[PDB]
Amino acid sequence: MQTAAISWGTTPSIRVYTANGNKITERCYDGSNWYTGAFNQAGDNVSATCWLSGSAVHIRVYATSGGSTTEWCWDGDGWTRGAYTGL
Amino acid sequence: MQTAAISWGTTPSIRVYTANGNKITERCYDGSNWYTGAFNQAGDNVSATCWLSGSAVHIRVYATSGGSTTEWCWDGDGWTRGAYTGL
Amino acid sequence: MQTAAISWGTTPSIRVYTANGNKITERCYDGSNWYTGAFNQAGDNVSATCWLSGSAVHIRVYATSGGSTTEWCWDGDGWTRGAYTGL
Ligand SMILES: C[C@@H]1O[C@H]2Oc3ccc(CC(=O)NCCCO)cc3S[C@H]2[C@H](O)[C@@H]1O
Ligand SMILES: C[C@@H]1O[C@H]2Oc3ccc(CC(=O)NCCCO)cc3S[C@H]2[C@H](O)[C@@H]1O
Repeated sequence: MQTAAISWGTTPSIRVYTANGNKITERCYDGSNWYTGAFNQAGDNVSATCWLSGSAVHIRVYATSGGSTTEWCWDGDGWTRGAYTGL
Repeated sequence: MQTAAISWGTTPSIRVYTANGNKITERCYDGSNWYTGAFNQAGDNVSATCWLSGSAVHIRVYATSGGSTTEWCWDGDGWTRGAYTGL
Repeated sequence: MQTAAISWGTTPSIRVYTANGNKITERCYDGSNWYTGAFNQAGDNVSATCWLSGSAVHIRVYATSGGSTTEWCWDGDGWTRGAYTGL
């Protein structure tokens, strides 16, 4: 089982991505309880990065299954596929 | 052997967590020598994130042993168990 | 195959490091196309962190081959070795 972690803001918000048995899922903290997020994509390995534009968070999740990495994007309104390609 | 890296400030401070044979340990840089930090917990996989409240650092380490992730918290005065749970 | 991701600035810039078959490479984004960066070092495991000095980026990549981690540094003038040692 393999994790990636990100955080942002003053609360802060935390997102932990877990790769287990070719599935990546998301646990979320926003200052109250941990909860399961919307992110569900295939992968045996994950890494993640985020930034703020004002108060709006932007997340990029790099999901790898075998020899292929797909980027998944949060920009305020659902997970969308990004334009990232490997070597 | 697997690592996680975080940094903060402009010095910078860096922490590198290393999972080796089910033990996670911490190496630290604050502007002079690398040194062994107080973090010592079980795990074969590690991720970490951090934030600053003014000058005070807050670190969260996600230590995974098998199919269980535990969150470890630095808030200025020792490593404490965090409230994180998985799915 | 294993990745590490970092980002900085408002654009933002992103760097994704991929460990594949004991080789770590780098895919870069700066606001248009994804492109291949200069990073090329050995490892089966990678972590990375970055910070700004003003708006100029400093990157540290932790490349692990078997039992030992080597730090690689970007400070604006090519990839250089760092002084990191383990336990
Ligand atoms: C932050 C960086 O972004 C990218 O920027 C450059 C800049 C220069 C070069 C050429 C070179 O090596 N000359 C520099 C010094 C030679 O003494 C390549 C890259 S690619 C990629 C870097 O790897 C790294 O991510
Ligand atoms: C943030 C840091 O950036 C770099 O900083 C320095 C500074 C001084 C030296 C030479 C020295 O005086 N002692 C190092 C010999 C210890 O055995 C080397 C480095 S490399 C790299 C650091 O590791 C770390 O990333």
